[PDB]
Amino acid sequence: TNPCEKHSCIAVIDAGSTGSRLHIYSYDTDDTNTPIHIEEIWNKKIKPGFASIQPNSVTIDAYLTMLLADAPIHNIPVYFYATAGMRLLPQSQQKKYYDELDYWFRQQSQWQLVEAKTITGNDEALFDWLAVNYKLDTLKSVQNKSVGVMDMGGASVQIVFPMPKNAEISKHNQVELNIYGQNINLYVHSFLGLGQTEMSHQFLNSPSCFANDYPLPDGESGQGNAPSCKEEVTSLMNSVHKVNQQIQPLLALNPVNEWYSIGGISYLASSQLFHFENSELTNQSLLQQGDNQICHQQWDILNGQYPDDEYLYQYCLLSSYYYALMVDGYGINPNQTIHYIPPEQNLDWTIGVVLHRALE
Amino acid sequence: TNPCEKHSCIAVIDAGSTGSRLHIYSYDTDDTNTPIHIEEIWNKKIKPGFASIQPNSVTIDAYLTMLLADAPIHNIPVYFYATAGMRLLPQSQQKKYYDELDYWFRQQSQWQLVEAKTITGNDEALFDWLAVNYKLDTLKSVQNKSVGVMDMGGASVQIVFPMPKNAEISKHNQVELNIYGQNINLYVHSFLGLGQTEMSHQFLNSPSCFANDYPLPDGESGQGNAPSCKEEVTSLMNSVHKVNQQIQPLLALNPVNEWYSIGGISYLASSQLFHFENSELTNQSLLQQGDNQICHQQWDILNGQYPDDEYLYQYCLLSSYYYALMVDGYGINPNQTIHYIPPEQNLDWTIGVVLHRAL
Ligand SMILES: O=c1ccn([C@@H]2O[C@H](COP(=O)(O)OP(=O)(O)NP(=O)(O)O)[C@@H](O)[C@H]2O)c(=O)[nH]1
Ligand SMILES: O=c1ccn([C@@H]2O[C@H](COP(=O)(O)OP(=O)(O)NP(=O)(O)O)[C@@H](O)[C@H]2O)c(=O)[nH]1
Ligand SMILES: [Cl-]
Ligand SMILES: [Cl-]
Ligand SMILES: [Cl-]
Ligand SMILES: [Mg+2]
Ligand SMILES: [Mg+2]
Repeated sequence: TNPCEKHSCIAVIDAGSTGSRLHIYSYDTDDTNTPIHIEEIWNKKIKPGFASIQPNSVTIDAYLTMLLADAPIHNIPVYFYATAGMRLLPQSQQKKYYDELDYWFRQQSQWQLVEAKTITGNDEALFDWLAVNYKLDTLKSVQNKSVGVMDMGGASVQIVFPMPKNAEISKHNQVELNIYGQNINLYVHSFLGLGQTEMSHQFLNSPSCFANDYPLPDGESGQGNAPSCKEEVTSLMNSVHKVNQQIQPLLALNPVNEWYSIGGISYLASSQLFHFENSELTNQSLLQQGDNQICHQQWDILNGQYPDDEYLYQYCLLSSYYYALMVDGYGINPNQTIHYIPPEQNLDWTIGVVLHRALE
Repeated sequence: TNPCEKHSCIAVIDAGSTGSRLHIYSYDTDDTNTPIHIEEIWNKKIKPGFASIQPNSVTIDAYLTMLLADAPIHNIPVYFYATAGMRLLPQSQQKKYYDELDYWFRQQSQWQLVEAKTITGNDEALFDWLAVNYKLDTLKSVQNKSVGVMDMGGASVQIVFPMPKNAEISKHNQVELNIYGQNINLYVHSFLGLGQTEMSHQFLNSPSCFANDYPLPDGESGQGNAPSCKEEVTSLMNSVHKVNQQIQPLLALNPVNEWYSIGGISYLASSQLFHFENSELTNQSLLQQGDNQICHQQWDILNGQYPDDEYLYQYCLLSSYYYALMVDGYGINPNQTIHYIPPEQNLDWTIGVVLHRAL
């Protein structure tokens, strides 16, 4: 069956720093003119990130072909929204990618490209919050409790939580959201360069951040120690990006009742090396487990034991970095529960585009 | 017509983080078979960096074909040496690139691949110093003054200068070489992640680092202020990387009389926006000129005044960064002369390979 003959469908592509994800969503619309019954009918994920590849015709064609060709329905509107991988590039370079992408869509007749563009980290943060709250079913009715969302990406990280309008804070970090007939005010922030790829490029020669005897590029050996690695990463969070000074005073005044994390942290928390129950973690436990299971283990043995985890070599660093970000940066308690969403649910920010077509 | 019929020839590829450069050099050798009379007989530069492309046989074949095919001579030894762009990747990912590259070279019968590898930052630094001193004609005789070299690349930066052999400092950052009958002892260091591209990814939403009204990725506006941007970059140099604690004590004990800078800084210093005499800058003058002529300008207007410069938008950040690195990191006096080499001279570290493989 094609659901799109009886329900509205659109395609939304998350063109993220590490890869692109096509989603086709079916949905209906209610009397407030808001989508309801949003269902993902198709997903395809490819690597590497769109902004990583040579912006020539042959390369872009192979990539877009790989992403789209085998989709079960093509005669629908397409939203191509890139995030921090593209925001790392000069605007003149991004234009080369979008001109090639526009050309590609012009050479076929089925997909109807509505928009292709780089969205800001603040737009991405809004979509992050909408996507999680749609899955929680907390959008249709006014909530008594405060839901905070973090998106732990490769090139940027987002934090977003309810906060009344504040005249002392940049208009860019505040959004007023009207959805299902309710008004929601949110604080949004994205930290470009603090996603896990970009952050890691500052610590590749830090022995404390790699498993024992991991070969660092400078010829020294890993000698993992999560608390020590964490203190190194905290200097990038706070001395450089001032995460603490920006975020902590706001969260102190606008406490969050429930935290949800999406993005790459869900793959780490779900890996064989870790144990968490109920799809939730705490920072204390994530740092301890990373320390015990990776930082203080022998690299060759670990590499041979988990030959499928192409991210394994960074697990000591990532466990340390997530703690630095959430605890030292955002000021979240080490023993505070953080919910994460199984990666197999495909929950990125793209549901937020279905719900909310404007950009700020 | 045929420069390799009467001279030895070698190809050296700098597979750098932002692009690859094929050099073919002709040379003679002296009584010890050390190269002399090194002349660049071919240069070709392509983008992007090898370590950024998809590591499959079709992509790699196109990239190597673009880099190599039109070279005027092919039946010579080739070194393919990658630097910090490849160092950013774990060995498992690098292996995919070198296995494909090894296959591509086995498939043809003109080029004579000697080595394709990621060189260490310390070897890169050693080649940086040899290349510059070869061109200054300072290697033939024992210098009564210290020449220091900085290579300001895209993913790492190197610093290298004379330091007598000692038991105070780790053997890891000390190199000894014998060339043209003299013994030379150097301190070498490379800082991965502090090259310009990697550093810049931490400051793209910093208004102080861009011209007024430049559109930052987050939607805010540039509001350039080089001293402010410089203090931001300094926090990365010293609070995170501890450049100052690693380098300053050693330069205090081993002062450098003349500094030479290579890598991407030469393009910045050579641009139309800056006025330096005698192909030398000072850090204070670089910061002041970037502050006045880019940071404090209205971006749309400045971009229209200099419309053929795709790199201009980053000059407020880069002038701030270089001051942060050299002055706040290395401890160089802000008024000390730093020589730069005109970019048309194609002076990267590759002449160091020609020299060192014969030692
Ligand atoms: O199978 C996987 C796939 C990804 N990962 C991790 O997820 C990270 C990518 O997280 P993500 O997909 O949320 O980031 P992204 O590509 O959307 N990046 P951004 O949102 O554009 O910044 C990787 O860097 C790696 O750490 C795994 O551990 N295992
Ligand atoms: O024509 C050019 C080419 C490059 N550039 C600048 O030089 C920078 C690259 O400097 P480089 O060649 O020394 O770096 P690299 O590729 O060798 N990097 P690494 O040495 O591998 O770390 C670019 O990022 C760009 O800012 C120009 O300004 N003009
Ligand atoms: Cl290194
Ligand atoms: Cl590519
Ligand atoms: Cl942003
Ligand atoms: Mg993402
Ligand atoms: Mg270089």
